[PDB]
Amino acid sequence: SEIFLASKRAAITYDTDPATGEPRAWLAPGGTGNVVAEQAGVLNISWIASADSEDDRRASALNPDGVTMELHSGREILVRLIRHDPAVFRNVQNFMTANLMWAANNYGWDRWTQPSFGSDAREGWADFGRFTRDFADAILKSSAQSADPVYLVHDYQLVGVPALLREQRPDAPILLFVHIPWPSADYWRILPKEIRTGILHGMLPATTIGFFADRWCRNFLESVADLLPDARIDREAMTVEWRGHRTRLRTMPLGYSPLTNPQLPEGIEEWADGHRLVVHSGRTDPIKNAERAVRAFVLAARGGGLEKTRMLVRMNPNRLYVPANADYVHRVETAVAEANAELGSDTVRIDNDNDVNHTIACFRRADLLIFNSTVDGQNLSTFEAPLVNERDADVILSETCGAAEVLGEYCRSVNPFDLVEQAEAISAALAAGPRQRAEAAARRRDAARPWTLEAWVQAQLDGLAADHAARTAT
Amino acid sequence: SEIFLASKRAAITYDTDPATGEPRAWLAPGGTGNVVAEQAGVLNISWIASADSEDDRRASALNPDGVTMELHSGREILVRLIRHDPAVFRNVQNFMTANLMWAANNYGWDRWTQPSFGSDAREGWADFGRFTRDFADAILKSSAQSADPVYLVHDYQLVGVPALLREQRPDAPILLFVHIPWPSADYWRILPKEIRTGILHGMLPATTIGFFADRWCRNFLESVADLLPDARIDREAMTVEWRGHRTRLRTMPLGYSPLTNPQLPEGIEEWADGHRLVVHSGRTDPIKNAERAVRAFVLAARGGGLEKTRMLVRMNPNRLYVPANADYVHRVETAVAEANAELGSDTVRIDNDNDVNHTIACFRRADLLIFNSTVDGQNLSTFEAPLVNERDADVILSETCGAAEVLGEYCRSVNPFDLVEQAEAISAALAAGPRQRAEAAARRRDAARPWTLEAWVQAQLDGLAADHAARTAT
Ligand SMILES: Nc1nc2c(ncn2[C@@H]2O[C@H](COP(=O)(O)OP(=O)(O)O)[C@@H](O)[C@H]2O)c(=O)[nH]1
Ligand SMILES: Nc1nc2c(ncn2[C@@H]2O[C@H](COP(=O)(O)OP(=O)(O)O)[C@@H](O)[C@H]2O)c(=O)[nH]1
Repeated sequence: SEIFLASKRAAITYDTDPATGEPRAWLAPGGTGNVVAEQAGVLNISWIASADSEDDRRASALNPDGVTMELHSGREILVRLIRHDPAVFRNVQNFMTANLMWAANNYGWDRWTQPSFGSDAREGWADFGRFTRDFADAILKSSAQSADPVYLVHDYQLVGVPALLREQRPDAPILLFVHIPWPSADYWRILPKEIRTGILHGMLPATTIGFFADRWCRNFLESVADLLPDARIDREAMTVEWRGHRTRLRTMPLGYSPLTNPQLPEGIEEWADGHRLVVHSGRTDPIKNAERAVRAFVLAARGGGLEKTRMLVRMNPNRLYVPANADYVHRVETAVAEANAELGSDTVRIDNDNDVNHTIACFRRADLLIFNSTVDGQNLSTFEAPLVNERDADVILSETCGAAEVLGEYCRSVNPFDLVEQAEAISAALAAGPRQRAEAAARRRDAARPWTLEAWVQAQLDGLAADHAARTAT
Repeated sequence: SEIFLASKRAAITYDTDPATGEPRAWLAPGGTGNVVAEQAGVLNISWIASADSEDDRRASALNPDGVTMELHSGREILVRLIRHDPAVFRNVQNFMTANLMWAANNYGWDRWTQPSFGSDAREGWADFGRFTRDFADAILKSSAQSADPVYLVHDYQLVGVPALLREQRPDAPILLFVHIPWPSADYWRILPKEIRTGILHGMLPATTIGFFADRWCRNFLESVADLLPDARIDREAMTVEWRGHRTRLRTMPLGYSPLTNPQLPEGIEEWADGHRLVVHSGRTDPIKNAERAVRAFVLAARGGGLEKTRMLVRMNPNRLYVPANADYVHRVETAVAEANAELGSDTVRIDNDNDVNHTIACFRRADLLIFNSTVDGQNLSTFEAPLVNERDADVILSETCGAAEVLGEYCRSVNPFDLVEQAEAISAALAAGPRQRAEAAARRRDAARPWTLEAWVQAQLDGLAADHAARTAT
């Protein structure tokens, strides 16, 4: 049971021993790779990923075949890093952002005015083709010696990988995990033909394609029927038959890593002290929907009873170079700016720093939590925030978040495009009693706790194992 | 077989006899109502619709119970017009435009920034509730005397109608026709809850819900499964079982009315003379996608071989008051303006007049025709233009147009968001030979000709009849 895990980034920390002065390379826990190395069947694991630092590039060239790295139980994993054509790599990264692929899987486009694919998409795809050849090659190269390689393929960047893997090792078990949603067939279809088909041609040769949510899987299967005449779907069995490949689609939900007291960001406590605090947290991504959250807070305050309540928009900076992240951050400032002009000043604050620790302090402080994403593959903060909060905070969750399948019954679920509803739910949550809240919180945690990172990985290993036996038999 | 047809508008022409001076009211042919009165089973027909003129209002109040009107074979139909609360009526009309309902069925929204439903949607819905009560009431009132009323309900405005009809006449056959697309379940779901459910609650009590395209039906059924736990779908049988109603979904495609030589618009012939002419035609709606057509013409001309080719954007003014129609018209001018600055001047012209006759002349003149809508319930011009053209013009059709199910094999079909493809198809069509074109044209017409308006109506009558027998039996 020799395992080869491929990820877009493998999280490595590069630093100097604070005594030695010697440069250190280590892996950060949880981990995925770290965690896989921890399970029952696993004999060995190798992790393969792209280089994005020059720390990466520099440490890569010193060990082309990979560097063996050690964590728990004196275990080890072999970490191989790929140095791509820098021009090629940089282009594919823009291919995966809101400029192209991120809008497609995450419902960015309006159809009426976006998108308008030109030459750039052709060139981006070609490059994605090239970038995929690297990974497949690097992974294969790494597995030449192994007898029975089990391949785990992660991140959306690696979609075209399994085909090129099944090309060379046809009996091998291949799982592709996609952490992001899958668009409806009409939406998936917006993509240029060579792109809407090519992604599906790359994905299907896998033993399993794992998603976070049932809705993602179904959407995927609908696309296949829509776009591949040769493919047969079973909506019940979650299978696809195409070109002699049998593919199973599983939903393997994720919640949190428990292997993860922090201070609030500057002045936030004094700012918050004496007020109930509404918190919204996310990356600087358009999907996270903080603008509507801010407006909805405003429609609520107008309702009354939102005296002495404050709202914190916790944001995490990410990929600000993409216009959509930029616009979205700007679009939120305007909202916040207006909410303060209408309802009082310093009623709302934004924090845009990149501390993980600062967010967890925010989760703990919060009296109401909002995770009303327009869409979310899963959203793991929505599991995380309830589990660390001792204020018995209610959660407003979007129904378009994958976590909703797991946590929607036990949270306040709203259509993420309705301000009237979202507002109503804000005041509803803050009208609600301590004891009503105290019991709904305990139950919310009971539903959230089981989905640890570890279990998610066992699902993958157990799930691929079973599906492998099936493909092998069929 | 007493028939009662309900439409949003019943097309009446109000004028003075050019001898008498007496004010005249007549119905324009084809007609629908006119055409129904023409079929085998029909004993009598009554047509019920909203008043939008003051011509309407004025002629309505003179005959509250309806005015009997005469066309063919000295036949007659009884035409009843509804005067609604003008404030109520005006609000629902804004409810059906790109501001709300049109964006929902026609993929207007971007999700990231639109839509943001507030109080206006609540108030619009309430009003739609009121507006539907009128129609149901007016229709019912009209049918009090009849033994076995067959009800035909048309236009998207009348969706909530059949429920209120099935409320009062539970054994009656009810067909609802929707001329517009149906959005994917994730897209349909953007609507506020009371709206995404309420429309489905209104529609289902029908014997049949007829769509123009299979894709519409499927999308509808997916919404039901997504939004009504009580409902059971059969994707194969195109049925829904909900609350004791059995509903069948049929696809009943429409092409054209043959019961419909005109001059070109001003200067167009002299402008066109000596050049091949590219034509795009539609209403001033965002879905019609003339901007991308213009750009795609531009990517083509850059290709070469587009010397001495001109492009005419035929537009029909409609509902310019809605921002989207406005923006779209502006967005096109910019495109056209730029295409002329780059490739030569007066290479591209726009016509925005409201003559039907001017468009048919344009269809006849055209050497290449473009109907690359972003989405279209059907699009009947795409059937119409090939059938009147004697230049053997190729058609570029969008694959998101319903007519594609009928005409996609015999046209050049493109993803409507890909300029590179659309461009390629432009030059491909104009590279193509006279004889290649001459034969593909004859075949295109063979596929288009059968779908007359009349047949579409027989489909409805025959289709409801059969479905009625079934619901009656089940
Ligand atoms: N780097 C960083 N991570 C954070 C921050 N705040 C929270 N996190 C963690 O980053 C992850 C974000 O969760 P999730 O919603 O699933 O991420 P998403 O893919 O961007 O939607 C969670 O584990 C958070 O606890 C921050 O400010 N910076
Ligand atoms: N009133 C009007 N009708 C037109 C014009 N040009 C074409 N038409 C007719 O209007 C109908 C428009 O066809 P269709 O694409 O199915 O309409 P859509 O619902 O707006 O997409 C066709 O019968 C055309 O022949 C025009 O300039 N004004």
